[PDB]
Amino acid sequence: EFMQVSFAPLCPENPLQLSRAQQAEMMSAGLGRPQDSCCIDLRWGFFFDGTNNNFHRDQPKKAHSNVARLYDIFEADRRKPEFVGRYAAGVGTAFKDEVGDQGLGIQEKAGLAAGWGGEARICWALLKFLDNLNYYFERIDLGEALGQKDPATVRRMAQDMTIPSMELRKIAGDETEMLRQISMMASLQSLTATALNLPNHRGRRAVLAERRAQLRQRVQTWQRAQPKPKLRSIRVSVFGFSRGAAEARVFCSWLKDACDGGGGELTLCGIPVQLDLLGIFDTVASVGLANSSRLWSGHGGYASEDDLRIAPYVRRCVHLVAAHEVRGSFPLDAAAGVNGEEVVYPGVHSDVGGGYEPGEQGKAFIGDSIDDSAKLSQIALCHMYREAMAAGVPLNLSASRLSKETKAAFKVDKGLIDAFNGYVAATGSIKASTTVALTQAHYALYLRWRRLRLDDTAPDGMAQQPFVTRARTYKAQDVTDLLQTNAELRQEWAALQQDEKDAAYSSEASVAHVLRSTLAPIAARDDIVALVWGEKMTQWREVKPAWNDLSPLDRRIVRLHDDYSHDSRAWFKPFGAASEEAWKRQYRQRMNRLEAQDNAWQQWNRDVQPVIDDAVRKAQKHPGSFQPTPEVRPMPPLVAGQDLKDLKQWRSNGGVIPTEQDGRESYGMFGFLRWRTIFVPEK
Repeated sequence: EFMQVSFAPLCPENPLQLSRAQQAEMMSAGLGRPQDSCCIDLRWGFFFDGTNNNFHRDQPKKAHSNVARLYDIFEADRRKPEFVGRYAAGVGTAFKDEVGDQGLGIQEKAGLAAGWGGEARICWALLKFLDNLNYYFERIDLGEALGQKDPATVRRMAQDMTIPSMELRKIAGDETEMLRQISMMASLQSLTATALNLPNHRGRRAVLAERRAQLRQRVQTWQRAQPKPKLRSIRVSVFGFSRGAAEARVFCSWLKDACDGGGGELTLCGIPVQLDLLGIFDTVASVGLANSSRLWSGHGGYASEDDLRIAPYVRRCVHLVAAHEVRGSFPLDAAAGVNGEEVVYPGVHSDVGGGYEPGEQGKAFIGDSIDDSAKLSQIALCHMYREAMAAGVPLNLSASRLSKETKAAFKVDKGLIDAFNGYVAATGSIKASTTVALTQAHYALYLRWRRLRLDDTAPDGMAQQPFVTRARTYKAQDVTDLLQTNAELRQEWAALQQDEKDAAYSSEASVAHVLRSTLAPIAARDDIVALVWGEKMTQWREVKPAWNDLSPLDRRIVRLHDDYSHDSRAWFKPFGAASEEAWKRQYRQRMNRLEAQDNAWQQWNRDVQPVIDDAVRKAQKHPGSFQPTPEVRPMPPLVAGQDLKDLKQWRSNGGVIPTEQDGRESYGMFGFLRWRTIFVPEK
């Protein structure tokens, strides 16, 4: 039983069409068998969205993820209560009636920065697991039938919902986030005192055991009253993206807590439970601040190494991973130990899990029109759809309840199919056998694309390409992201070419200056700067051969990166404003303040000017008075420096808000000239 590694297969001409083998698998899964016989199989899907992915918030802009899209088409038919799908919002977004996560304020920042709220979402889905069986019998969830609101129940189950707001403030702070990145990058134990905030394992099990006892009495009552049809089995499938894939894995490990009292094969109220498919997109944990180990590795809180291991009763795991994701905040957690496939896909994190809005960064165009069907992540979506159908998951694209918009989310433009398959064909000779080697080989080709597009005065520069022209028509901030990030890559390379001349660390190294300038908590700790510097130079030497490879790149590879894949380092601004809307709000607030401060000074000037003129005319009339100057009211503070320049421009141009120019991960520590960090399971 093992995870076979490969690159993405060619996308079929109809990506929703099952292969002959997959159509056989679907039939043997039981989907389609009848209730005419004595028995029934319940089929339950659990869908955990990724960081800052929220289905109802993001579907209107067609930016809902591949997890949300598959959930949307899971059967929700009042005539089929045996099929139940449940959706957990991504961390950093609202999940309020479910767990009490408001998705604003410090709760939002802690969820985005550190995965806070993931434990609570797993606990909620474990309650839903019990609710699903009550719903079969009674058409109402069990907590609702008991008058028990889910947030209060989850708070008895989940440590993260008890963390005090002042502690959440610490977890989310800017400087704390710099320290987490340094700890991740340099394998450094925390320099500051931190809290572990481990899961409330005992409370979670205790709550599930009492909830399960309430469930068992009802199930036994209804089975006695009406034993037909017999409940033959419960078939579970679990899907996740990003931190939702870390949650999905830990949910599979903790599913034992919701099933009948331990001892052999999983059952619920005597009914066999089987886990037919774990379908996960690019697993990223990066949770918490520390754990009980020497190396935190992003494996804090619920996301321990032990529980991230694919649970042994997972019958099939399909893990689609992003070949070209390289952000330091998004290390990959590889999956092994069960039957299935780990398949490397082109693009960055949300080119595989979904979630870009069509048109962002000038991608997902058909001619000059924005079109969701041309989004790269549509290919991986259909791959997971075919695997879910083959595993017996009751996704129903034909259901009459479905919206036009819901069904259009599974459309795939033939131009994207051709560009995707051209990429696969151009790289078919690579043939690496592990996920680390396969991703590094495809990232090496990406680096050669970046070098091709590096000189933004030249015809082959990124700035001169059609996708940047399209980005300009879509959103000014996207162009700034793209081109500022290319400028930062020129700086990254120049700093490394300078610093590689001397293998020994110096305080005057270029990269050292970058680190001190961008990482305030360690700017006075030259020894820590030296440690980060040493790892950065090691990473450069790893990728230098690819970056320096000036052999022509296959045209098919260039086209995919120009027109389909996104640049996730470019837009990700953990040290900028919380969002573009927040950036704009803060600029308007700053200008409003500067206007008030200037209107206060100008009004002082007009009150004082007559007094100063009057003292002049008098000294002219009596040049001998020692006319000492008159005292006036205290002068309000002067708008000066950059503040005055911005205010002047703001008045002149009528209120144009400049785009946000920086805020990305430091290129002195992460940047493009590195390999993505990938944790490969213990064996």
